[PDB]
Parts: sequence; C-alpha cells; structure tokens
Amino acid sequence: VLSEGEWQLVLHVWAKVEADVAGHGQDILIRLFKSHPETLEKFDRFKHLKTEAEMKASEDLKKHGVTVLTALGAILKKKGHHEAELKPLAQSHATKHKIPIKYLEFISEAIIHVLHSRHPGDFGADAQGAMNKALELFRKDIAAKYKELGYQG
Ligand code: HEM
Repeated sequence: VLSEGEWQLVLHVWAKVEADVAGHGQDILIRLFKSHPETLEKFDRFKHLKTEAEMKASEDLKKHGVTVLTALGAILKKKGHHEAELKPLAQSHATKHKIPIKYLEFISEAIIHVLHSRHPGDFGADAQGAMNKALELFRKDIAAKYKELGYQG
C-alpha cells in the first residue's frame, strides 16, 4: 500500500506528464520496443517498424501512446482504488493481446526512465521510489487477475 505522501510524489510528476501526453507516449513505447524487441512482435499494428526514425514518424504509434498513458493516468489517480479500471485491461492483455506480466515490468521500466529524463526536478529518488511502488501495485493487481484466468504462468 502506498502512503499519502508517496501518492503525492507520483501524482505530482504525473501532472507534468500530462502537459505532453503524446510525446511521453512515443518516448515510452520506443524505449520499450528498442530495449525489449520481443514486445514489438506482440503488435501486428506496429511490427512493420524496423528503425527508431520510423517509429518516431508513425502517427498511429503516437496515437496509441496517448491511449496507453490516458488509461495509466486514470489508474494512478485512483490511488490504489482501481478495480474497475484493471478488470477490462487485465482481461484484454491476458486473453486477447497475450502479454506476459514480465512485459508489464518492461514497460514500467520504460515509463520510469522517460519520467526521469523529462522531469528531473520532480523525479528525484523519493519520487522514483514512489512511482516504482505505484507501478509494482499495478502489476501485482493485474497479475492476480491473470492468475484467476489461467495466464500468470
Ligand atoms: C502500462 C501498461 C499498459 C497499459 C495501461 C496499456 C493500455 C492499453 C489500452 C488502453 C489499450 C486499448 C484497449 C484494450 O485493448 O485493452 C491497449 C491495447 C493493446 N496493448 Fe496495451 N497497455 C499496457 C501495456 C502493454 C504492453 C507491455 C504490451 C506489449 C508488450 C501491450 C500490448 C497491447 C496490444 C497488442 C494492444 C492492441 C493494439 C491494437 O492492435 O490496437 N500493452 N493497451
């Protein structure tokens, strides 16, 4: 469970992200696909992209980045009381998109790195630890739903 002070750190930096949701979404998905190329292969929508320049030129990738970060921001602003938001996301990620929990660990690392590059004065070590706790809680609660449905591994 995060404390109130840890939530304030998370949401203080997230309010900065929301000034440029689309740029953050591009940076995060690009980092995920470059650092873990097995993730790109899960997207029939993006697996034609073969260079970082092609990724940065894709308007559809930039649109989906906004879809992903809008869904994460709605979860973070619930401060843990996010059951209604995780149900459909776990259901689609486990049963339709076939995304292992481990790949949610990878996108979490990408989100932390991009928040650190873009917001250093609001993403010191205290806020890095609190965001890592928030992203752990997201993964823990999704993994419980995966396990229900037979997909934890
Ligand atoms: C912070 C973690 C993530 C969030 C909030 C998120 C959010 C979303 C949302 C809101 C959608 C569209 C609605 C739906 O299908 O449920 C979606 C689609 C999808 N996501 Fe994620 N997702 C995350 C992580 C990942 C990861 C790590 C992967 C793959 C490595 C992935 C693969 C997919 C795929 C393949 C689609 C369908 C794209 C399409 O063809 O339209 N997701 N995601």
